[PDB]
Amino acid sequence: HMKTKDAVAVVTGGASGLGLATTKRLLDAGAQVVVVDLRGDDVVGGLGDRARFAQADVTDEAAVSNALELADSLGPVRVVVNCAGTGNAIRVLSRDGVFPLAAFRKIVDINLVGTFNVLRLGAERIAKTEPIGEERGVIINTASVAAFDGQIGQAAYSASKGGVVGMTLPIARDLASKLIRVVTIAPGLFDTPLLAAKASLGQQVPHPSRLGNPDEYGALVLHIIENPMLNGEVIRLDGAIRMAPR
Amino acid sequence: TKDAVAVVTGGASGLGLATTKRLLDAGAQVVVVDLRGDDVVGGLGDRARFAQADVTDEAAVSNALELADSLGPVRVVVNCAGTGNAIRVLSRDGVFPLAAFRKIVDINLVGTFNVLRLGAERIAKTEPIGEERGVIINTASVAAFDGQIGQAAYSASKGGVVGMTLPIARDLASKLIRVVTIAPGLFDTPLLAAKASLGQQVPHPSRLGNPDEYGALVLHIIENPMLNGEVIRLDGAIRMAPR
Ligand SMILES: NC(=O)c1ccc[n+]([C@@H]2O[C@H](COP(=O)([O-])OP(=O)(O)OC[C@H]3O[C@@H](n4cnc5c(N)ncnc54)[C@H](O)[C@@H]3O)[C@@H](O)[C@H]2O)c1
Ligand SMILES: NC(=O)c1ccc[n+]([C@@H]2O[C@H](COP(=O)([O-])OP(=O)(O)OC[C@H]3O[C@@H](n4cnc5c(N)ncnc54)[C@H](O)[C@@H]3O)[C@@H](O)[C@H]2O)c1
Repeated sequence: HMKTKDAVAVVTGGASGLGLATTKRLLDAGAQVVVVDLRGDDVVGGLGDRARFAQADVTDEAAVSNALELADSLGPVRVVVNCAGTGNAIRVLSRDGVFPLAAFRKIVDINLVGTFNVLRLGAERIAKTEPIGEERGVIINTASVAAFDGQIGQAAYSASKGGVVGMTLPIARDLASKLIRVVTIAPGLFDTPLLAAKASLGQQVPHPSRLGNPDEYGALVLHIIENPMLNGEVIRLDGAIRMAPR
Repeated sequence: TKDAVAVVTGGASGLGLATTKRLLDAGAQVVVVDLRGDDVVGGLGDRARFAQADVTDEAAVSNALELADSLGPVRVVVNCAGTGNAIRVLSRDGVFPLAAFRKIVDINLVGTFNVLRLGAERIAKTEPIGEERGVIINTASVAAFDGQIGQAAYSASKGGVVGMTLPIARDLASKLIRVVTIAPGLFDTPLLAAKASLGQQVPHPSRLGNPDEYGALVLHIIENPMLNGEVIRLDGAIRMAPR
């Protein structure tokens, strides 16, 4: 637990869904965790005195920087997990009109720009730490199988997640000399509030034929933290599903 | 992992040995399947057994699986046996020999399929524990994606391992058997029997992989029910250049 015990993690989207499960796994591994989210202070307040909540939109650099002052005050920042995100499902062409430009921009801004914003500012905080052996820290991003298998309606969602995939390797290369790994998880179908018919959804997953449990995402995050050789890679976490057009 | 039986090919050396040790530490009984290494495996204690077999020999592999089945329910199969190769397509002394290409494909690709298919037959006979009967983990290589000059046969064999991962996961899904492939980058094993400068080319960590890091990923795959039908590069972010 070298990069968690006595260290600080920042989890965006950490008050719900995949981020909440990750927060819990990190706390169980001994880290202090700053949850960065639009909302969820009550949930995070039930997680004990090693968790803190920072209200911030990941697309707002001043709010993210303020959250990172809090994180730094707790100890050396060594883990950043980008789970904040949203989706839409809109056809390119419809009788109602063309996919609105502002809707495409919004999804790209939150999912792609917001991830880069927290990554770049978080990397600055990790880079100033003393190495523990050969490592300063690790940044984990959330893409989606939609980066590869995008369905009808997913133009903006897939663009945003494809951007997260595409930037993983250059950022890993860029941060390598500072001893910061960068890895991306591409989840398949998980039982989170994002899916707020769910049973028939899970039947389409080859095996296990169910929605993913958010704790399985958190477990993979922890393995990435603990495995020094995982870097510059995207890992599908998806029960072998491949998403069909519909 | 406890109470279950695992089979590790290539388990007497390198990545397979580190995997065997991790599985034994997790409480499993392990049958090591290898061309040699009785002495190495004898030092691993009572929960490890050695079965001599060429992975391309279906009778010898079946005999190893009979031993495994006699210990308990077979739930984990790890394919680490393999060999490397570096021959140019054209060179002064002639064309890459067809027999050399066949040999690497036979050991690395056909041998992996042989152990996978016979291992799956044993896993499928077990009772599920919750939602799973077992998991099969294969070893590809970054050469499946980044093949260098000289690697025509090695990359062909490892690209075949990658290509068959999804259809086999789909095929075995109703029997509750996951299939995942690891694609290692550069690891400090007897396969590499100059190494310092090789490690310097890995972005981060800038060293050869420790076989235990491969074993750790194997154990995570076993413990994470959602990993299935996927290939995972384990490589320090390296991308192999032509030379
Ligand atoms: N659940 C799935 O099936 C699934 C599949 C593929 C990818 N994902 C991705 O996983 C990540 C987590 O989603 P989830 O399923 O946990 O959903 P979720 O809605 O439960 O959690 C997302 C969290 O992000 C927060 N958030 C949203 N926009 C934000 C912003 N601008 N700034 C700060 N916080 C913000 C939300 O308030 C929420 O707490 C997302 O990136 C999502 O796209 C989820
Ligand atoms: N070491 C690396 O840098 C590296 C990189 C990418 C992939 N790999 C792959 O990882 C796997 C493990 O290799 P390693 O590095 O541990 O090498 P290794 O030589 O240390 O171990 C391989 C083992 O497989 C056994 N073996 C070979 N052919 C066999 C056969 N026909 N039947 C049974 N056993 C056989 C050998 O006796 C040996 O014990 C191989 O598939 C290799 O191609 C290794």
